[PDB]
Amino acid sequence: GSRRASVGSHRFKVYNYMSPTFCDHCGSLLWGLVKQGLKCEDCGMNVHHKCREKVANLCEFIVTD
Amino acid sequence: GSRRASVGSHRFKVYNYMSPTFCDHCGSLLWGLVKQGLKCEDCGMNVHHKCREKVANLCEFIVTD
Ligand SMILES: [Zn+2]
Ligand SMILES: [Zn+2]
Ligand SMILES: [Zn+2]
Ligand SMILES: [Zn+2]
Repeated sequence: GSRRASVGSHRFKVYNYMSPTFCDHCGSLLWGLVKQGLKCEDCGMNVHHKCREKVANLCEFIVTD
Repeated sequence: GSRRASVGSHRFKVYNYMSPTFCDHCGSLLWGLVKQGLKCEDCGMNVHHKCREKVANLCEFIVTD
């Protein structure tokens, strides 16, 4: 037996955060009131623009739907 | 880059084939006119009852939605 997972590479898009949000890579605040970072459209990971190139491309999540 | 795949184990359910259909494992006809075998609800693999025991559990398909 195994979980069903969606497995691919991240699909980051510039995101406008409405609440103070931290970088899931480095832990620092996503500064600004708009376009503060990128959110993966698939798994929800949030990263600074500068951290996009520091994260592994692997993007997985468990599918419950 | 990479494709995105849905990955898990097969989820077979007895299926009523409306046209002559073959076992995706062994190649022999799924005999009869109803409940001839099982179809994986995730990837569509068709198997005889007896072949359910023989196939690898791995179930993957490319997501195009
Ligand atoms: Zn992702
Ligand atoms: Zn960061
Ligand atoms: Zn399957
Ligand atoms: Zn068979």
